[PDB]
Amino acid sequence: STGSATTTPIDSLDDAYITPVQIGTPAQTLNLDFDTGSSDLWVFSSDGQTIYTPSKSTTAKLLSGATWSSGDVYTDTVSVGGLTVTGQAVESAKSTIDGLLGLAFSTLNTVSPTQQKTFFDNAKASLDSPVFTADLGYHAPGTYNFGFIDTTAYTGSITYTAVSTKQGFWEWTSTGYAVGSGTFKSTSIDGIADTGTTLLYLPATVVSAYWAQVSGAKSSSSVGGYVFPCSATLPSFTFGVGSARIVIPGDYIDFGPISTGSSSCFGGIQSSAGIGINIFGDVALKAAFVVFNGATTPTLGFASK
Ligand SMILES: O=C(Cc1cccc2ccccc12)O[C@H]1CNC[C@@H]1OC(=O)Cc1cccc2ccccc12
Repeated sequence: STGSATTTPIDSLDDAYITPVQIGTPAQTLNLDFDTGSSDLWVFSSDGQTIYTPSKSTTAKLLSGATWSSGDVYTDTVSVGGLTVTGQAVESAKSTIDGLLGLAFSTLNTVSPTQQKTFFDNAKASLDSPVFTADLGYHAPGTYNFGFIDTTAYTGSITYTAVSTKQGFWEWTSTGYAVGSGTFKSTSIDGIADTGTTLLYLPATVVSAYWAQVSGAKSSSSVGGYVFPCSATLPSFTFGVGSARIVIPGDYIDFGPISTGSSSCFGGIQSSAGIGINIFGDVALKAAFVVFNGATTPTLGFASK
């Protein structure tokens, strides 16, 4: 089996992406934020959000005694882009985002006392190939595919790189970076591929080197990160995947005025200092076609597009 679903930015800044997901029988369609940095499928259930009502689903069953963290848990039939999983744990929680669909490793799932599997892990027992791909758009819709690689969706070849599952994330090591037309610096940067995080969070050294190339940019403790004059044209940012390179255009790094009408704009590359981990969020991922390979030895692939 395979599935293919369109994912759409929730706003003009690409602050997050929502993907329609069918839950229950008859189907209830909820717009979920696909999050490769967490491992729970949770939904608002029975300020604008569409809710899941398990009492209206003939296939819903309470997963008795199970809670997540806190709310209850049901199992039900869940379909994404034509791909159906029966007995999926759907976690019930109390305005464009109707819930989350976690796609990190199931070891991060929060259900107690019986930990539950992600939609991807459950689907693996049917997929043509144990993979899913993220093809996020810049200020435009994109695609999540399950079970196949669309060879028309990228240019050149896919460079695969090793993944550590020790922390439950799609954790990998970038081989370096460049700012604009500058020289590429070969240096190992460990981080996670996280579709549920908006921005690119990298070590302070790297981030300072980037913003130093933008006249008037500075880190503002008041605002909570790097800001830059809205009048600026931003340089691109390149990250390494093995010997390959992914180029993030400067425009992808512009997150607009810090407050309505302000001439100070918020940067899309920020320091990870304090987070405890580097995060290749949407700003980075949307510059690439990204393969989440869930084979026995998981890996991550990146192609230009
Ligand atoms: O776990 C959740 C689920 C979740 C809960 C509540 C609201 C949410 C809203 C949107 C999406 C997911 C949500 O989201 C995490 C994983 N990916 C999105 C987000 O990470 C970052 O914020 C970033 C972040 C910061 C600090 C520490 C981190 C440690 C590991 C990984 C990410 C970290």
